[PDB]
Amino acid sequence: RKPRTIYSSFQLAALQRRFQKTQYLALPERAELAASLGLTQTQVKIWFQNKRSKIKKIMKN
DNA sequence: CGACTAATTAGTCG
DNA sequence: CGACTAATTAGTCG
Repeated sequence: RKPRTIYSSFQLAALQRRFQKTQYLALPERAELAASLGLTQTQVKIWFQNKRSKIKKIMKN
């Protein structure tokens, strides 16, 4: 397996700020966001999956 | 095709 | 240890 990414406080703040406004990203958005943070689109896509899952599990807790 | 999901697996750190 | 969460799996979706 791929080693676990360690997000810097800057990348996490940015992802969290974006998620407040955009829960699902369009492809061009995902590309722009990932490039802005020095990440791959896969790392961004997986962060959004996991963040959506965090919210859903709270909803069903 | 490649988005999504729930479930799972496994690393981080208070 | 345990909440958290990054990465993987095995499906669905029109």
